[PDB]
Amino acid sequence: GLVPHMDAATAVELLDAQPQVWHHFLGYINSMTLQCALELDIADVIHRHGHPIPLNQLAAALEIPQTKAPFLSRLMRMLVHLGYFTQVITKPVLPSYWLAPLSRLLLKQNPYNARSLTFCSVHEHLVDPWRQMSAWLRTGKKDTPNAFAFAHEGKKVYEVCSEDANFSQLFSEGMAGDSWLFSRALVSKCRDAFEGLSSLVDVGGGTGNTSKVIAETFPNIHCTVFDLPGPKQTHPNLDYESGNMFTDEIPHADAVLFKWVLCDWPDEPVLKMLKQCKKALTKGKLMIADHVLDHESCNDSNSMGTSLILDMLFMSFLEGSLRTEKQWAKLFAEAGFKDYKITPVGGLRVLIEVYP
Amino acid sequence: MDAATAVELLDAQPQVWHHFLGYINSMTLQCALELDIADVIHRHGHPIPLNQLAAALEIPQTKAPFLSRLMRMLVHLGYFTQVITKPVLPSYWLAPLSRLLLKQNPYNARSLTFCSVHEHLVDPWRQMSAWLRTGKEDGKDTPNAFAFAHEGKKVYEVCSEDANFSQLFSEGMAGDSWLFSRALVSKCRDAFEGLSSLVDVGGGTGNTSKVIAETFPNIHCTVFDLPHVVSGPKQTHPNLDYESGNMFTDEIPHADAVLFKWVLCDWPDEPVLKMLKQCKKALTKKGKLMIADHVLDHESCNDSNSMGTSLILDMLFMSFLEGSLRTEKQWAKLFAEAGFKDYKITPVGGLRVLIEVYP
Ligand SMILES: COc1cc(/C=C/CO)ccc1O
Ligand SMILES: COc1cc(/C=C/CO)ccc1O
Repeated sequence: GLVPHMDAATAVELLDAQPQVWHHFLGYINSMTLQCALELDIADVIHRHGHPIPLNQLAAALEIPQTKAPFLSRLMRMLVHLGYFTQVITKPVLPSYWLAPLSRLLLKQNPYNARSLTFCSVHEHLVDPWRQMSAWLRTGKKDTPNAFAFAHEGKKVYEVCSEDANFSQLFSEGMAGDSWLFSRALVSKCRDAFEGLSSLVDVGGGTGNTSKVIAETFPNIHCTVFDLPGPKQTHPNLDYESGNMFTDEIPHADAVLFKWVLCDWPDEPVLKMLKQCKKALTKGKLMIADHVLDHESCNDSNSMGTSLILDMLFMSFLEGSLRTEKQWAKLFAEAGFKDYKITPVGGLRVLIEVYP
Repeated sequence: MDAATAVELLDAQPQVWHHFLGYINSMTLQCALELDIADVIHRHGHPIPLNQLAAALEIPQTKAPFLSRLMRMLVHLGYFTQVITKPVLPSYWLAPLSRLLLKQNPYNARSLTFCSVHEHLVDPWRQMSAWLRTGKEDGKDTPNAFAFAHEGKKVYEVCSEDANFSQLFSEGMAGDSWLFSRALVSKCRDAFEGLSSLVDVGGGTGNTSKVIAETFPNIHCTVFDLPHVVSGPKQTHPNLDYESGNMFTDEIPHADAVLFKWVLCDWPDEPVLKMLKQCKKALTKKGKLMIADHVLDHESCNDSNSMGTSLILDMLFMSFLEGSLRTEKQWAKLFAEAGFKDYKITPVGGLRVLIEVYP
């Protein structure tokens, strides 16, 4: 507890390095300010106004008392920096706010909005286990598959979802929203990968957002969503079968699609399932719509940072990871597949076609 | 919606993901500190293989693959490096940023990190929207979300109840002052010319005043802070001493210069103005006011990265303190209302500047 040389140049360098560290450890402030913006329906209230909205009118619409309007102003300034909104001053300080392009992803009226995924991701269920991550890392085989289970009395995310209907709904809605956008990019960027197919099984396809878009875009593909037992998407060439992809036989088709599924699981069950696909597809192909971590299409620093953040998220609450091409290729080889082709799609993700 | 628009939106989505997953940065860095990774690697003295690192951290070899993934994250963040040994089994070393993580360095950021990610500071954010919607007519309002989420208790009261949390905060401030003061006396040497005395209001355990006193032998430095803050180990020097009191309600010691380093940002305009008026009167009984703090819109912190961090601090302070990061306009207004006649801003670093304010 008692009190403990450096030249000025070094002191200044280190002083100027500190804010990078502050920015990292205060990262949760981004999470929480964005959540507030969603709780308050800020984007929707601004959109509804129809043109830039003055701070006082924004506060009134948000049921924020005028005494607290200066705090709202500061929250808005944060959200403007993050890229969601713009601000201007038309009175010679009352700003007026409008929408920036990134706010398209916040608007309730857009079926691709990220609201539910945001609420899910910042939920106590997903944040809290991180305070036991170090203890979990230090636990030998009191062990659990991940930090999430470690902090939930041994319960994996599937079990917690069955107990927490709200949390479960958020997760489901978040996946559906992503599928809305991803599928549309997929059928455009990878049109060639669907040519010549007459059937496809969408493993883990849920309410059918991915298959709906595939069926609409390629009218000769009979799509079957295969998943564990709201209303599901309707289309004449879209149907549904129930089953466990690990223990039940996957429906036969010209292509087996895994969209954001294999990343949830470790090598041993994935390999076992891939081998079963190998036996079944012999002759069709595997279609994996997921992350290839080191791929050229997502190798910029910002993209890599977000990929690694996802790898950490997945490490904490799922049983998988974001695999590199080398890791994928090793799984394909051991599963008996002979060839593969990667086509970039977007959103940190690609299509891998795998041939048996 | 056409394909081009769908792809554009798909490629924009990870920006939002990165925002809402910001707490992952907070928690992975906290893990690195809990596990003492920087010091373990430093003690090893050369790059350390993954298996040896797991052993050194008391992580079972069975969980080494998870450690590898945590390290990959931390390497991206810039704390560590992976030293390539072959054209698998990664070896890890230290990056320059890790200097701020090492326990042996008096300027390390460990305590501030632990303080900042603590439940006390994170949890009130889950009530921020409710607090923003609370009016002053139900008896439920509080000065900030922190108090709203702590049964009305401000951070000062929670610190008085939570000795560990309090110690983290104080150590955090001291570490920053160690660096900031050394930058201050170099980049703003002329600001100290001609002074015979200085009072460091909120100067804590004396890291700022110690450096001033050593660098400028004519300046008698007095740290003025709360009794409990100045009753323990602190910097000592023959021209440095400590006086105790409350800056809001007790008379601030007389000096040629009154210094506020990262203090006025904690408080709103009404008490700050009152205090500045008291200083104006004292400094013309001419002395000067010295404010070492953020000027939000200063050129030295205008880059996107710096502004992002400044706004994050502005949010942090909104949640648990009663202040903000002021713009030049806001500062200038305070100085005018307090009766000062001139000012000069000189950049120091760490998002902050020195404002000299003259009566
Ligand atoms: C629950 O939060 C998230 C989950 C995923 C999961 C993708 C595939 O299982 C991706 C991003 C998130 O923010
Ligand atoms: C408790 O966490 C923090 C507090 C401050 C306070 C500075 C002046 O009062 C600055 C940065 C932090 O991370």
